[PDB]
Amino acid sequence: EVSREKITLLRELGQGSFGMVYEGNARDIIKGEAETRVAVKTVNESASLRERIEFLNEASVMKGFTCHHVVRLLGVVSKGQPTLVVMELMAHGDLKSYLRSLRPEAENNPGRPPPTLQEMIQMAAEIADGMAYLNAKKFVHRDLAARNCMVAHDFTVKIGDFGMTRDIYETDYYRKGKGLLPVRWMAPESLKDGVFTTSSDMWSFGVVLWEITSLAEQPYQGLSNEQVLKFVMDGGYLDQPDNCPERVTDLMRMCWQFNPKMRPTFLEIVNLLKDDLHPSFPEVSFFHSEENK
Ligand SMILES: NCc1ccc(-c2cnc3[nH]cc(-c4cccc(NC(=O)Nc5ccccc5Oc5ccccc5)c4)c3c2)cc1
Repeated sequence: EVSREKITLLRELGQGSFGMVYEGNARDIIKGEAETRVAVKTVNESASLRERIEFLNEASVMKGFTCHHVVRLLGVVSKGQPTLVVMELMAHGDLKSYLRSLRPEAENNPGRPPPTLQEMIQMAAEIADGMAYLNAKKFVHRDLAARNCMVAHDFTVKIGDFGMTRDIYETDYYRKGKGLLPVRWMAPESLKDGVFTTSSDMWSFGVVLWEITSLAEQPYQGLSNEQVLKFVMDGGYLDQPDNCPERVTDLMRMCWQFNPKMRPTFLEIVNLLKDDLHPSFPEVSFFHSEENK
């Protein structure tokens, strides 16, 4: 809960799911910082009752999340209108857009090579650590994908959720049968039964890794949405991208076990990668913290 005068919207970052996301300046929201650049989530004038409820619900649920590898909620301006949901600025935006920019051909190439093996390991652990935290909170993401991971100024990757209705990744969703669903990221049991669990999140994590190593190509490229449903439910999974490191490939195969109970947990992933991460990882991670029991 934050005073309205402590927040100033500066510019549009882009359309969120039910409203515009702004970049703003926040006064005295973090201890030791007189100012902080922030992202500010708002709700459209054309948003429905159901959507406002989801918007506010998200803010409320995120009040209980504190993790270095999950996009943080800093505060809410809720007194009067409009509701401003203030969050940490992730300067480099979503991982899909970022990965696609790293393509040699890409017109918005930021002037740096594709991700190295060590950068891939670091990303993987950070994503897995954020998910491990969320799982400890009995949260199931339901839409884990590179497009929902976010990249900070220092290139730390964190779990986010833009929702499903951004125009830029429309084709990442299919209106199966009902509601929009990220079918190319979904576990076979989720496609069949409609159930989402931490284990189906793990499946999606496998797909995120595939995205990282393929610079965010479309999963099951040569298959239509209907074909993907049938392919995955019958035991199909993705092929390995070209020049994919063996270590990352091995993780993918763990994530894509048909039986969800054969898949690893997010804590197990971090445990596999822990030794090769940045020295700061133990000082910030959920995995190494007292909270992890
Ligand atoms: N393409 C230009 C651009 C670049 C950056 C951003 C940007 C930058 N920094 C940001 N910080 C936070 C956001 C943002 C924007 C919209 C929605 C959200 N929401 C979440 O990420 N929430 C979330 C995080 C982790 C797990 C789940 C989450 O959602 C739910 C939580 C509880 C219940 C239901 C959902 C963040 C942003 C955009 C936007 C556009």
